[PDB]
Amino acid sequence: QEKIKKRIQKLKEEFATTWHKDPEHPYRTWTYHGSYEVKATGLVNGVVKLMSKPWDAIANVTTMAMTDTTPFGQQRVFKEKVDTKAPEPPAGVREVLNETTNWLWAHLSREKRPRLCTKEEFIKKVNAREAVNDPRFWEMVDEERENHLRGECHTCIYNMMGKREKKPGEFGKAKGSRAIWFMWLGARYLEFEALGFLNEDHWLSRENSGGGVEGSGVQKLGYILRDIAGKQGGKMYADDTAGWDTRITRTDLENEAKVLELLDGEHRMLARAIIELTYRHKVVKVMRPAAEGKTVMDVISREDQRGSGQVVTYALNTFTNIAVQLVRLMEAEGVIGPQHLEQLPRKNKIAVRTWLFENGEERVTRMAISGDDCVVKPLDDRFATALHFLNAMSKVRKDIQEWKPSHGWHDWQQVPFCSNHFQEIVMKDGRSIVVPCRGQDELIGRARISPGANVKDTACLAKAYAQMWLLLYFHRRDLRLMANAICSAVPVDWVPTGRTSWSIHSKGEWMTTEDMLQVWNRVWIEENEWMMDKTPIASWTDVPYVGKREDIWCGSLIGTRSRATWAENIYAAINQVRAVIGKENYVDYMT
Ligand SMILES: [Zn+2]
Ligand SMILES: [Zn+2]
Repeated sequence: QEKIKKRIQKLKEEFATTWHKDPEHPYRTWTYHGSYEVKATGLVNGVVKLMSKPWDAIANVTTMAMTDTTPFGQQRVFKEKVDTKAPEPPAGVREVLNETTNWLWAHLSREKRPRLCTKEEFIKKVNAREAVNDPRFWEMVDEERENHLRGECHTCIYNMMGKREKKPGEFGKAKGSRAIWFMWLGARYLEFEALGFLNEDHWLSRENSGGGVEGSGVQKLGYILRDIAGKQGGKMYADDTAGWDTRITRTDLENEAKVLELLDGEHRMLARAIIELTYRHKVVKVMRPAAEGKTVMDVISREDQRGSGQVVTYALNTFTNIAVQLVRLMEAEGVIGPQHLEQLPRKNKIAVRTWLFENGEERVTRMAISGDDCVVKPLDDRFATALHFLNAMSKVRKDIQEWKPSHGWHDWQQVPFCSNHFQEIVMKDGRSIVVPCRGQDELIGRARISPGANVKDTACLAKAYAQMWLLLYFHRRDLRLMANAICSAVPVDWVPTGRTSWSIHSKGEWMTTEDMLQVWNRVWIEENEWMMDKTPIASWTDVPYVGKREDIWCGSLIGTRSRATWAENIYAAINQVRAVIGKENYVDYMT
């Protein structure tokens, strides 16, 4: 309307050559500005492939893909999951959220105090690299800061790279499609400068937030879910929101926007621009197929949507979701009902504020909130039908009838949270650990996919995944044999590279050359605050597995002929990989 002028013009200028206006574009909730012609931008780890021969016949592994940066996919994901708008909740609900979000910010700001982020802090985090080392780049930033301080935005533009899509089905919760947003690195230092304190100071850490899990490693999440289960109450609920990022309302954004009321002076002016000029009023570049197999880049805008692809995407999403789960708790406890949806009587409004103040600190500790992922153990199973405020906030549950009672789990070991479920297994020496578990077919498939184009880079990435399995998924019979086999087939002095997971709970303790038995012992015994007897483990043969029955359910191939042949001919596979990579220092870990 007014704030997006500076960015549209700069775009028209840069590509005035092939710039044209309005092919029969399909945008409905996005104001169309124009398009321009561009080069379209539309991968197997041999080592893991060689060590996982039985899984060559498994469709879920061989047919795996979740990447789509292709212009065709960019249009597909934008139309169905980005070109969509959630209706605003009625006046009553909006008011209930107001009280709830107010209480939460106060609770987050009880001890921690906000702060601007620094240039050195940004650079320290990165280790693009050859960009931050150029002082010439930082002048461009300095100009933009003054534009923000002036109340204008010039270069901060989102680019819709592609789609992330989980093939629905058996092993994991069917996550819908999501859009992948990348931006100019300069825009990343900004926003981080203004709002990075939420992440860097762990504002939504479990200590500070009570319900969140920011900073907790994926190995910690299991125990956390157990503490929740340890509390008195009904069944444990974990309802997924149907396309969370797509159903963030303007009402919620305003409540999230209450950060500004916690900032002083120049800090607020920098952040005010980020939220209003960059978050609220967006400008997005997206590819689109046209003519005779040619691809153009569209430029569009939208003003009442947060969506995704920001530095605090996780931080805010965690926050709002907590507030949401609190509201649902209130409906479930009888504080509020369907009558107060349209208009909230003050008589009830007070009961809300009283509830948050008195019970909020306890209720929040019955939660496990990591972004859109949520697990809640309410007082009673009345929670299952408390949907009136939930559906009103447009946080409609996925894969269920709009008004069908929610599904709860009696066994916390079956509760899905952050792409895993969590099993408690008893070690050989009598002690017990709570380990993460997930579809093995998915795990091996993701190991098979290499983004690079280099043997060492491939073999290090293979050793990367392998050593991850030893630390987290050692309890899976196939994965432990395959990891030890891969490590044994990769030069012992080679340092793991690349990333094995995108989950924010993946710390990367395995990205080392250290003996993983030490690292395991470090993570699961020494630093594991739920392990009282700190007695170290001597060897892997003391490190427990899950039950066979449980393992096969979760995708194991044990007790099959094809795997059995593979396990006893594992050495042949190792000797091949060694012979291909070449003369280096190898170690036999298969003992
Ligand atoms: Zn800007
Ligand atoms: Zn499992």
